[PDB]
Amino acid sequence: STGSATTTPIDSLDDAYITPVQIGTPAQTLNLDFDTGSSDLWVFSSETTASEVDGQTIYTPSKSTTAKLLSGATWSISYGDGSSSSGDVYTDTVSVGGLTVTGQAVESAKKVSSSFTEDSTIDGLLGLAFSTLNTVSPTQQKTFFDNAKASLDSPVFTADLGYHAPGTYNFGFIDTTAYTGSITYTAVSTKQGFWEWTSTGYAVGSGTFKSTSIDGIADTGTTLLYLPATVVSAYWAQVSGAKSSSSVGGYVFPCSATLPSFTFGVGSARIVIPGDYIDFGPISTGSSSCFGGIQSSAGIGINIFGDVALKAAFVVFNGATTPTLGFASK
Ligand SMILES: O=C(CCC1CCCC1)N1CCNCC1
Ligand SMILES: O=C(CCC1CCCC1)N1CCNCC1
Repeated sequence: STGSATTTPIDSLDDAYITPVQIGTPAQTLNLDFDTGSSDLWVFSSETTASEVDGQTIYTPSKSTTAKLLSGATWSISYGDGSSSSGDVYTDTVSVGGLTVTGQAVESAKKVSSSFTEDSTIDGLLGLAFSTLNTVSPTQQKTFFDNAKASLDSPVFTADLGYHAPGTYNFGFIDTTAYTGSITYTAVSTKQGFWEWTSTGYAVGSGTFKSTSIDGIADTGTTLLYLPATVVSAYWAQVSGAKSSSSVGGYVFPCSATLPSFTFGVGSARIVIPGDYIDFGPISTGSSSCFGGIQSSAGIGINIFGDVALKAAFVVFNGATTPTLGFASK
């Protein structure tokens, strides 16, 4: 089997992307944030505290003839931006882009933190990291990809995110028309539960490539690119007036600037992030100070190849017995 679904940015600056997911019988379609950096499929629901729902579409398990309460199971997840969500668990039929999994754990939120209530366009998350990170207790549950894997034509999914435009998540096949050149594959460590890999270095604009190992995660659920402070300083030094602001929590730059590109290495291959992908717009409405898309990871503990980086590539998440990642230009 295979599946293919379009993923759409929530706003004009790609602050997050959403993909329609069918849950239950008859289907209830929710728009979920596909997150290769976590491993829970959780949704706003009829069980979510009413004051914490503000425009999201909810899953109502009582209206699904295939829903079954997973007795005694609870979940709780805290994310690195200070947000959180928790609740109970159903199993139900879940389909993405024509690919169907029966008995998928659907984690129904009883509580969500403000950043989730405030994101009216995101009805939940669909985790695509390794199932060892799934938070369901006392019986850990498998991700949608883990459940689908054996049925897929090939045990892979691909992320093809667009810059200020829709893109595609495919399951079970590699669309050879969706990229240019060749896909370069690189080793993955699953030891921390992530699609963790080591970039071979970077370049700023037309500058020379610096060969240096940068360990980080491929995280569709992260919007920006988080790299070591040395690398980030070298990038922003090429933008007149750019500075790290203590009030903003990171690098800002004059909105009048033209940003240089940023290149990262995948083995001997190179992925070029155009400068415009690094512009996240005014810090507040009407400001001439703009949010940078490359930020320091120093306070995170790991580097994060988020959407800023991934949207410059066609990315293969190869879930074979020994997982690997593939990157191609497009
Ligand atoms: O990219 C982030 C926060 C990333 C943080 C960096 C380190 C910890 C997490 N998003 C996506 C958009 N919704 C809010 C959360
Ligand atoms: O903060 C995290 C980790 C989430 C934890 C790991 C699994 C359980 C919770 N991020 C940033 C946002 N994208 C996903 C990765």
